[PDB]
Amino acid sequence: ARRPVTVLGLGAMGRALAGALVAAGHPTTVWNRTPGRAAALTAAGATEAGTAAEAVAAGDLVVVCLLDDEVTRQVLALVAPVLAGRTLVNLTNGTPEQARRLAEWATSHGADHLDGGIMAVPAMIGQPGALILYSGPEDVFRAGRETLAAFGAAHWLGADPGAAALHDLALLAAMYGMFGGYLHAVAMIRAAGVPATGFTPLATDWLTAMLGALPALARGVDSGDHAADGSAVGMQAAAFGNLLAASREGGVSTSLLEPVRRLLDDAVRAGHGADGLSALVDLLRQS
Amino acid sequence: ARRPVTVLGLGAMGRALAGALVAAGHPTTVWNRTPGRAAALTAAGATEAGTAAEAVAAGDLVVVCLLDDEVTRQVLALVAPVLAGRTLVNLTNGTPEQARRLAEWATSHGADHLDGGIMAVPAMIGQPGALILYSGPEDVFRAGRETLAAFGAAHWLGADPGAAALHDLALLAAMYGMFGGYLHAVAMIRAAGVPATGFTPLATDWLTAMLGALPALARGVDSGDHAADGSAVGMQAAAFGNLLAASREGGVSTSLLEPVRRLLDDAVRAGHGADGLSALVDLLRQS
Ligand SMILES: NC(=O)C1=CN([C@@H]2O[C@H](COP(=O)(O)OP(=O)(O)OC[C@H]3O[C@@H](n4cnc5c(N)ncnc54)[C@H](OP(=O)(O)O)[C@@H]3O)[C@@H](O)[C@H]2O)C=CC1
Ligand SMILES: NC(=O)C1=CN([C@@H]2O[C@H](COP(=O)(O)OP(=O)(O)OC[C@H]3O[C@@H](n4cnc5c(N)ncnc54)[C@H](OP(=O)(O)O)[C@@H]3O)[C@@H](O)[C@H]2O)C=CC1
Repeated sequence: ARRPVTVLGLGAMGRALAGALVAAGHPTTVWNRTPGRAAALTAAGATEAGTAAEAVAAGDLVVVCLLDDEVTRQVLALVAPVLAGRTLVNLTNGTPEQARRLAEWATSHGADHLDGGIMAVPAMIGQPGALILYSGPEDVFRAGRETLAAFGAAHWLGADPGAAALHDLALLAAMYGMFGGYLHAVAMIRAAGVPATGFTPLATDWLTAMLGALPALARGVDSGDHAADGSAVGMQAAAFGNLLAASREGGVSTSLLEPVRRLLDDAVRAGHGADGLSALVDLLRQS
Repeated sequence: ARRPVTVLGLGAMGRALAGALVAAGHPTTVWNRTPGRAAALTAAGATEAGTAAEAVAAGDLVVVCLLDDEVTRQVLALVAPVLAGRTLVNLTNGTPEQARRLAEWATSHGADHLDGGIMAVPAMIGQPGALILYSGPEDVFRAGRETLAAFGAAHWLGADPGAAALHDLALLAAMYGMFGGYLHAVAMIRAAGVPATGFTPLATDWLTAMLGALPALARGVDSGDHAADGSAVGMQAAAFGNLLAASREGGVSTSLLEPVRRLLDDAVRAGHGADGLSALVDLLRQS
């Protein structure tokens, strides 16, 4: 039932993942490059190993949560002789192409492969609300899905090994988008002596409602029909000029706004002024 | 539902506003540069004037809903001889500094002034929940509220005539940040084949959760303590690179992402790495 797992990487997230597996009843074998990181985990039942090969030999599922991909692929080489017959689960973050290169390496050593992107902070691992995106052979995922649940939620995005990274990084770009907009709003609000707490209620409500617009932008993106609904790219543009002028007269930098300006203006010059926001997506694809 | 109102401007939004006032019983007089947009309006009890001045002299509250502040100010200078004793409500979009100039102009000709941001589409006007932001002298608003409710939700946001524009545009900045990050994410997801209509559920849930960090960030902006929330500007600027890299791998521009990258790097160079995102706000201040 609770299958034996290996955790390679005893950093902040490594120790939260390993703890989560012990707290779930999985016999957890850990390993770190530097010693001294497993005292509370070993006192919970975890076994610390001295060799990375030793560790990986003690699990049918090898969770890897190292620093970058550079570290990861080095370490996994040292274990390459014993890797065959286990599933790799790289919860280390990276690019989608890196995930796709490691999938080849793994499959050339007779190891299955799953990539993951943790949408959670170490402090939430094991507890509700944690999300870890996963990508890889659907086969491999179904088998590990329950093991992986010890971390939180397991959401599979497809057999593209880079699918976890891609949704991880895209969800970051969205997050940074909203926050970027919000901090500029706050900067404008603060420039005029207006307290920030107090505006955020109104912001959340506004943004919550705006989120209901996305299913229609989704449609037009996938459809091709970039038809408007009451505010076409050309109108939205004129509105952005006031936003740039309000920021320039209150003493706030337009730096976060200037890309959005150019993408709107470029859709006007492209022929989408009477179209909807969905037509701005392939405008970001220079390929 | 009984103060006499004048609508200068019979575009799409203009015709909404006036029909909402007629639908409330308000005695309403309408004017548009181009004649022939009054049919339904007059048939509902309204009255169309020929000169803006005639129209302004038949109403106490003068709702202005024209094309830009230039058009507005041109039109209002025509009616300045007859603007004394009246209350201007400029529902035409604009900047904070523009409202404050219109205020002083009206006081100088004997008129009261509220500025207005319509956070609604013309079809929502009159319907409950259509949001319009007003700012100006407070007792002017309190006397107008029952008229202003014809259009829907009237909110007063300060004696500063510039306040409604500052809140309209600041919520616009916020909404364009989120759309920006959604569009950049969809670009990325679409470059790999992922249909966006299936991605939108995961985006909405993800961004809805990320809205929870705002009330913390706001306290930081207001307090001065940009204490980390765990994730720090210095680590939020170490996965901005995998995002940048994945964006390139999929043929997607980094245009909407370079300003956040730079701001995050500026904060590190300012000693705010261990601080949280709330520090970025006072770095958005034009030096
Ligand atoms: N921390 C977080 O909140 C989040 C992190 N992640 C991702 O998780 C991964 C790990 O982050 P985190 O746990 O905080 O990392 P840490 O900074 O805590 O440490 C990284 C891990 O890599 C090990 N390591 C570093 N260099 C080497 C090396 N040359 N050879 C072998 N092992 C090495 C470290 O052991 P040593 O003691 O020897 O350095 C440590 O176990 C990253 O890819 C990160 O993006 C996921 C989401 C958020
Ligand atoms: N529509 C919307 O969804 C939103 C609109 N608003 C605000 O409402 C305003 C009106 O929008 P909407 O009704 O859709 O715009 P329209 O383009 O439908 O109408 C614009 C108005 O401006 C008038 N106008 C244009 N040029 C002149 C001029 N030189 N002299 C006099 N009048 C002139 C037009 O009169 P004419 O018929 O003769 O051209 C018309 O009444 C916007 O500019 C904005 O400030 C608020 C938020 C969103």
